[PDB]
Amino acid sequence: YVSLADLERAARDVLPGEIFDFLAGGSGTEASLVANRTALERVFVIPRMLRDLTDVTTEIDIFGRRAALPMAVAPVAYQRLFHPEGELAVARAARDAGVPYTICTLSSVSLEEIAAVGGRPWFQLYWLRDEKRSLDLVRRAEDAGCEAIVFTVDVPWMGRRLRDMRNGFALPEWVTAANFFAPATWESVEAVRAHTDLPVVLKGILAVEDARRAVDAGAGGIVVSNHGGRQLDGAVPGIEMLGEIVAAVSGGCEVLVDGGIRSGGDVLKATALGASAVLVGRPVMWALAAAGQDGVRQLLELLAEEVRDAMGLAGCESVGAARRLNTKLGV
Amino acid sequence: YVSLADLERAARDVLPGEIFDFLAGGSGTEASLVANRTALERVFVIPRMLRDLTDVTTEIDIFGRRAALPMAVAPVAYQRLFHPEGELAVARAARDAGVPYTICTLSSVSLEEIAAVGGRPWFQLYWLRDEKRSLDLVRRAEDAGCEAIVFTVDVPWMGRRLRDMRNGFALPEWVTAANFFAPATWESVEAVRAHTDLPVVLKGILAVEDARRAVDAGAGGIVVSNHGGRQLDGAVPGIEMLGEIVAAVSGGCEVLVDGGIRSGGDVLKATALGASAVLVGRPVMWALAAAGQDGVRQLLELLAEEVRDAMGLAGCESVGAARRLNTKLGV
Amino acid sequence: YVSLADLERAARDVLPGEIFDFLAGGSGTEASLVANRTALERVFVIPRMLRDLTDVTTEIDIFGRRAALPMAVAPVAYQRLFHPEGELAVARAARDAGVPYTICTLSSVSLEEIAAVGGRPWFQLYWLRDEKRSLDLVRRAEDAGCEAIVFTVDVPWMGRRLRDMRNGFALPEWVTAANFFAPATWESVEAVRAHTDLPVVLKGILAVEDARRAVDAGAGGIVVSNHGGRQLDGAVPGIEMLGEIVAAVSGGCEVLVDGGIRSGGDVLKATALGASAVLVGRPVMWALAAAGQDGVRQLLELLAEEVRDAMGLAGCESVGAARRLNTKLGV
Amino acid sequence: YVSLADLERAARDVLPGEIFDFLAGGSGTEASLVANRTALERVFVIPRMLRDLTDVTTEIDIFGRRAALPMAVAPVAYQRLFHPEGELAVARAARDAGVPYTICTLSSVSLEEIAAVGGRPWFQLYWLRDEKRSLDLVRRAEDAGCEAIVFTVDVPWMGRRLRDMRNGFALPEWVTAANFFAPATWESVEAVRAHTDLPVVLKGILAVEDARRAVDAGAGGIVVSNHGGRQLDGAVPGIEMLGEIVAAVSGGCEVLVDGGIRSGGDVLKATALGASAVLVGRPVMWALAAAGQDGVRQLLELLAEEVRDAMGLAGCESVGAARRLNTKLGV
Ligand SMILES: Cc1cc2nc3c(=O)[nH]c(=O)nc-3n(C[C@H](O)[C@H](O)[C@H](O)COP(=O)(O)O)c2cc1C
Ligand SMILES: Cc1cc2nc3c(=O)[nH]c(=O)nc-3n(C[C@H](O)[C@H](O)[C@H](O)COP(=O)(O)O)c2cc1C
Ligand SMILES: Cc1cc2nc3c(=O)[nH]c(=O)nc-3n(C[C@H](O)[C@H](O)[C@H](O)COP(=O)(O)O)c2cc1C
Ligand SMILES: Cc1cc2nc3c(=O)[nH]c(=O)nc-3n(C[C@H](O)[C@H](O)[C@H](O)COP(=O)(O)O)c2cc1C
Ligand SMILES: O=C(O)[C@@H](O)C(F)(F)c1ccccc1
Ligand SMILES: O=C(O)[C@@H](O)C(F)(F)c1ccccc1
Ligand SMILES: O=C(O)[C@@H](O)C(F)(F)c1ccccc1
Ligand SMILES: O=C(O)[C@@H](O)C(F)(F)c1ccccc1
Repeated sequence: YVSLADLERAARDVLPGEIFDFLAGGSGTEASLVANRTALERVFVIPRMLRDLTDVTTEIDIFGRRAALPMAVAPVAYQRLFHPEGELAVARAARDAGVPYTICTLSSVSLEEIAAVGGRPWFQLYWLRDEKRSLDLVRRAEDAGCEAIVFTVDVPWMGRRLRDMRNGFALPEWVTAANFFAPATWESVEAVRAHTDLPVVLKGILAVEDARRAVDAGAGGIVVSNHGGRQLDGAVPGIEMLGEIVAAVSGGCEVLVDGGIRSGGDVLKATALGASAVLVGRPVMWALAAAGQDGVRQLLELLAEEVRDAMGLAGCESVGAARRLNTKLGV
Repeated sequence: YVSLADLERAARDVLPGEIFDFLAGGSGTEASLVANRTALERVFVIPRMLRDLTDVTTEIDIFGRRAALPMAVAPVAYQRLFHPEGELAVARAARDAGVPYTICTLSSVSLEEIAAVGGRPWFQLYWLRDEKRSLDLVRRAEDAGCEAIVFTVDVPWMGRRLRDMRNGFALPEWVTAANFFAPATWESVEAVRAHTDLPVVLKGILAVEDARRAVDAGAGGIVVSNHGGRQLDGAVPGIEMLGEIVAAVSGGCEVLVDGGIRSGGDVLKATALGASAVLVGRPVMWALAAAGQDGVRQLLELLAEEVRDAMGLAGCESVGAARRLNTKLGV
Repeated sequence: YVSLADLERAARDVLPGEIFDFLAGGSGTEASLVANRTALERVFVIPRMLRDLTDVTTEIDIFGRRAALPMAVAPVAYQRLFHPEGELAVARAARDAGVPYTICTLSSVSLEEIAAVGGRPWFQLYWLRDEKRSLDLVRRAEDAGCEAIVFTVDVPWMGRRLRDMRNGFALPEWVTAANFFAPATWESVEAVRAHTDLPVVLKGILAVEDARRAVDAGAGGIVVSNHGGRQLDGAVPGIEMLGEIVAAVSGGCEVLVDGGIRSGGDVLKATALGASAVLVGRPVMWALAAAGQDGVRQLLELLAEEVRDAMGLAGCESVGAARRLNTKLGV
Repeated sequence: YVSLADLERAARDVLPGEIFDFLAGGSGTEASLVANRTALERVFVIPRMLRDLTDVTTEIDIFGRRAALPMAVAPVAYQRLFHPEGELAVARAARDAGVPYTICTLSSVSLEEIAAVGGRPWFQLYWLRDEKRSLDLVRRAEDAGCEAIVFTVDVPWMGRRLRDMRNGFALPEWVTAANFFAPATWESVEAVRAHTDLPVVLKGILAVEDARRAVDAGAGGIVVSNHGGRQLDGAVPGIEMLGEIVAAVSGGCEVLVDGGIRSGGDVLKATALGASAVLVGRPVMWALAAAGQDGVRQLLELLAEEVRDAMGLAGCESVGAARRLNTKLGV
């Protein structure tokens, strides 16, 4: 594989159509899904030349841990849909690559089993029916060694997935929510923040004042995101809000972004717009479907090579230097 | 049906081509018809997160009545062209859905029969040869229980419908103007305003100063509209004038918009740009052609679900909150 | 024919390919040819409503004469290429329609014969080898009753017509320059201005300061034009310079525009951007090729109907009102 | 050949696919490769009329020598890949056309042999493992009569050429680096500047402050360039940075540009944006592949004719006048 696009083909070949559609699809007309890519393709980097590249490093420190790349694996529910080893395969490859892995509330392997793999696990929280059971998942995650709580805030309910509706898609009986819902509010965030010493990261922020409020609320990070175009159809891409959000929080929390990151060059664009790190979702599942743990390993090695390549070609010996790059929007 | 686009296909299958063309077409090169859709697709919403959604309501109060959605059925002439029950089928479904229905001057069932269905009927006025007969239609409408007069102001004459001209389209003899024309001016508006206690709504306003003058003239509302691209070919889409018009009237009248609204997400966009409500035209006729009253019921249920979905995903418990959303224009 | 596009098809059918290419083509990659259309399609009009349309008139006064439309037939060389009656057919139809006709220096019928048709003939000048012979053409034109000299200023030499080069196109022996070249300068303009009492109109102005200088030089008009994309490939469309040019000359001369005008709606756009009038080139030749004098008559009747339609739908009882319309650029 | 596009076809026919791909391709997704063309196509020139064109000249003085056009042949490695005479064929044609030829560090004929052809040779430097051997190439070039050192600064390493990777492309054994690498820094530039009296030209500058620093560092010129989209995928096109760079250096060095120049009109655009001259890469190799030295001669004659044509049509008797043209960005 010489690009991430190589893996999507392989995944399309092996996966049942309705499962590929569950993975690929978005809500409504998929306007926001498409816009995530459009928006990245309009960004051009202004590279710097003639700088010292003797020790280029793609490493970052985030939420108290070194990561090998400014990247984590996005939360993706029910990974056994894509390969029999599901979350274990992905978590093992992420660990070996030095990349944080986000364990889902709706994981198809229990969070404790996935955490036992080691590495840098984060835990993604969906708010439950009750504060006490929500906080129990959080406590489980913390007890198991997860190092951040990624509280997803853009799913008061699931968006309208028309591919799933037309396919009559349902979870096969051989996939379960192995850790076993209500709309979250700012009160829910405070309940979580008070219940853990772990950094709380709010995933799904797009409005500048919600980013500001996240910092005021004690969040250690946010993910600027429209949930891969799966939630509000017509939601602005995170990448188009990122610069304004980074300016507004002025270093008060980590600012991650996701949606359509498909190469090391895309990681560089995100960094140049001010992101601390990116999440990558669908491509990690393509790699998992295509070739299991080894597939995910190959994807992460490819991404690592592309990130180093893009950084050096842009004159950046560190991710902090890449954040100081300027950009120019094209057509 | 999981989207409005499902219904257009069914309508295309059942309707005679020249009738489908009468419905689908625009004037001239159909530049304004296409631009209505382009313009909506360029609008992205910036959703808010973590707000209280315990009692999301899509209801609005407009022209003295509660409506179930920020939506009314647009005036569409000669609905028996599309189904034998014509206006009665549509009016019944609108009533049952809690949506206002606009009875046309050129209705193929008399305005009194359609009003007898109940619900929230509005009446759309085309200015006639003479002030006295124009005012008679208005008086008929008011006597029959219509609750607003939608005075169409962008048809001094009918636009050049090239599909109709190439098809040699004419009303079949089995369709008549069951209520049975000159250019309207501001004097005509005043004649109507003086003749009724009902709110007068000027449909087809695009210039900011015409919106201002509408308020000065005593209009209770305007519809920002290029008549679905059927009148001036090259007229700006209403959605591209809406924000500027809403700012200029500064609460002095209701500001509705139409043209290309095809989903609950589109309703949300219109609301976020400042609209009080939208009108929906062609899709209601697709539903009527495809499946009569039941078809229109299904369309309105779908739209209601999509509007509630979009509002909640955008953090809006009410339509007023949706009007306070920000937007960002894309490419 | 219900549109100008109807006629192009007919012309394509009847004309030898190399002659159709001579007519349709532009210079270089035809970037400017295409951009003339792109640019018009991006312009949207903001129509006014509810104005008095009791006596809508499309007439204008220009260069001392009433014209039936804000339009003239552009200079097009060698019209016998397209029909045996050539310039006589076009001039007769223009006369009957009340539209000025521009007689070319490179006409295939002598300027005196074409002037004898009557109507409102203008004369287009290409600067010759010598001042004295140039001025002789001007004097011939004036003696024959031409009412303006349209001095073409964007052809120091003919552009690179790659269609013509690939076709090995040459004038057939049955077409001649019946009135029988060096780069023109501002000195040439002054020589012409001093030699005639007729208004001198500079055709091919695109730079704002060249428009200003044209007024200073005593021009009665300019045509803002990139010569239909036939001269500099990459020249900005006239329609994209028009508003800035109209503002800069501030009523000091008539400002016409051409390039891609293909409907009455396009005439309205040009007027709303500030043009006094438009020229129309290729469509008049399509009509000539398709059906001779009668074809040109039909085209001009169609354009007249479309101009009246567009004006009234936009709330304009006169061309001066249409010049006060606002516009909004789309995508 | 009536355009540069004629030659690409011929080259595609004759060259082995993997060699055509080596020539045509870019890095990554080829976003920057495509953007070079997009960016040029969006630029429109505002031509001037009625100026004296009695002695139009396309000549410029640059780096102490007259050149026949504001153009040089870009450095392209390993030209024997495209024709058996390789660099000798191209250098001979460039000499005969009065165009500088850039001899590459990775030339497939020795720099001394190519310099012996005569003409105006420049020498392109890739920084080597060691300062002393780097400076030896520079000294060789100067001894052999090269008149500028074009130090390529955007290749700390070669970009990711996915076409080459998928083709498994490697140099055939019949092509060698006949003159026989580490990342260059500003220290390397100073080492070169101190080692030669020749002007040093930094090729691959895109950031405005790198252009400023180039002048401060004693560079005689820069080439604003993204290396033909072959280095950082997502790097902004040089043509989109050119105007800002020209303003920032304020005459302190020559500012060249390359990337996608494919006609005399493109040369005019570059000049109007402020370039001193352009480089042309791939088209020169198309001509070489198609027809050897004679092919390159034909290409340069065509470009010369197109440049003269574009300049005169734009009212420019000199390249300095063309630099004073205004432009307008289109869609
Ligand atoms: C199949 C699938 C399942 C997902 N499940 C979750 C989830 O359980 N929790 C969550 O916060 N995001 C979930 N996401 C959203 C991703 O974390 C991410 O925001 C999105 O995929 C955008 O990134 P991408 O374009 O790289 O896929 C899911 C996305 C996909 C495609
Ligand atoms: C077939 C058809 C008939 C219409 N008849 C009327 C009419 O009688 N009066 C009126 O004011 N608008 C009329 N309209 C315009 C609509 O009210 C509305 O402005 C337009 O269709 C744009 O909305 P849409 O894109 O949702 O169809 C008609 C539209 C269509 C398509
Ligand atoms: C076949 C042809 C011949 C033309 N001959 C002349 C000419 O002799 N003199 C002139 O000033 N313009 C000439 N023009 C330019 C036109 O007057 C006009 O500027 C151009 O066609 C743009 O208008 P259009 O898009 O309506 O064709 C010619 C154009 C065409 C297509
Ligand atoms: C096959 C090929 C080889 C090249 N080799 C070199 C090189 O050795 N040194 C260099 O500075 N640029 C090299 N370049 C870049 C060119 O000098 C130039 O920047 C680029 O091709 C953009 O111009 P174009 O679009 O006219 O090809 C090469 C380009 C190509 C296509
Ligand atoms: O985007 C997703 O699929 C998840 O975030 C979800 F939580 F919304 C979800 C999980 C499982 C099935 C449908 C939606
Ligand atoms: O857009 C429409 O079709 C109506 O608004 C109309 F009034 F213009 C009309 C009604 C019937 C036939 C043609 C136009
Ligand atoms: O655009 C044109 O064809 C004319 O304006 C011309 F004068 F340039 C010309 C006339 C006849 C043949 C080629 C060009
Ligand atoms: O763009 C290029 O091909 C050259 O500039 C290069 F130096 F990068 C190079 C030369 C030979 C093989 C691969 C890259």
